[PDB]
Amino acid sequence: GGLTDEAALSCCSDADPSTKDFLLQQTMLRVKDPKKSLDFYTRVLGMTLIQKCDFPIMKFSLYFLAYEDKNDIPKEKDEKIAWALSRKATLELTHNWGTEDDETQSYHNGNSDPRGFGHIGIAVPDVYSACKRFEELGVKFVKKPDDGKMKGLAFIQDPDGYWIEILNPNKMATLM
Amino acid sequence: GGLTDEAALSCCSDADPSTKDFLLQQTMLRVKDPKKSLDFYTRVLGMTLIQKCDFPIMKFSLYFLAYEDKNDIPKEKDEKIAWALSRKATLELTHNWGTEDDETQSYHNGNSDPRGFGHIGIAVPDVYSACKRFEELGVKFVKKPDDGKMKGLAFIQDPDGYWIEILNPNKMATLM
Ligand SMILES: COc1c(/C=C/C(=O)c2ccc(O)cc2)ccc(O)c1O
Ligand SMILES: COc1c(/C=C\C(=O)c2ccc(O)cc2)ccc(O)c1O
Ligand SMILES: [Zn+2]
Ligand SMILES: [Zn+2]
Repeated sequence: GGLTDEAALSCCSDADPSTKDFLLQQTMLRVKDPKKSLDFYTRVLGMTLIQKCDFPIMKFSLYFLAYEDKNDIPKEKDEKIAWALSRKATLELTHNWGTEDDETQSYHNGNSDPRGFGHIGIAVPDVYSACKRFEELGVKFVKKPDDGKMKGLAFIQDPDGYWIEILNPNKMATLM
Repeated sequence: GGLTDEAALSCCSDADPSTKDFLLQQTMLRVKDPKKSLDFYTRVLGMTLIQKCDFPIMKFSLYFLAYEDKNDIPKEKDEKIAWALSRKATLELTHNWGTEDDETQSYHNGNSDPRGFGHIGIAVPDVYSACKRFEELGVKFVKKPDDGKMKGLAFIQDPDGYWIEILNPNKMATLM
């Protein structure tokens, strides 16, 4: 039954100095329809589209979303790429051209065989106010705030059905 | 042929004030064996274990990793949960107890059918130096920096086989 705190921490090395400037920059998800996905992440969740890359040979596009003030995005192309790819906590959406037109195609959300990735998670000031608004907007839920044993935590789904955790960090010390 | 720049932006909404303090707090991956995972993410990648939660009735644990200075971790348990779950860009590792003693179980990395999730990525000052060190330490690679078309970009594998991009933001314009 799992590692104790002490045992887990025994498994943790200090950071080599060579890694001291490393940052966790992106999480990449493939999206069926980038129009729907852009609309959800910006209008529903209040992210900003900070960069778009197209690769006509490989027939895909990349869309980088972040919680960033659009007024901070550099105007010049090279500058813009360097800035967006050095932001922490970006969402990279990959659009393989032609999926949005293919009724037989969908992506897998990791939460059923074969499992792996589970979710991204958004910290909000208030899970119940955020979720009321998501409800007014027609968002699909996996788990409402008062559903289940883990009250005060929610899961919604994006247009591909990827799961997104809605957590309030300042309430969460009544859970462990 | 994928979206135009104009058509992409046209599907973007400004951020509703209800989202003004939202942040992208976590990516969750499921891990077969936390002992290997914690060693990798801390010793190899230089992350810090900032919080561990255990759920003995549901038989799992959560491990929160992040690029944070271990001297910023609050000393007190409840403040620590609130600080840790309000950090941007955490990796959340879920260990369902028992997987690590099951030769018939393995997690899927999302890069073979059925695809969805693709990878996380770490921005680094120096892709080649980082990956020389990874090689020294026995790390498994999907793509060495000089392999294939996209020179100067790498993908490594974690203990469960999740792909991790290794990029230098300031070469990603140049490397044309
Ligand atoms: C996906 O991450 C990247 C890529 C690379 C993207 C791909 O090669 C890709 C194409 C189709 C697919 O199904 C999955 C991946 C290229 C540059 C870059 O900065 C970056 O972050
Ligand atoms: C959702 O991840 C959490 C959880 C709880 C749940 C999971 O991580 C999860 C595990 C297995 C699965 O198949 C789906 C989801 C509980 C508290 C918390 O802060 C947090 O981030
Ligand atoms: Zn990427
Ligand atoms: Zn989570």
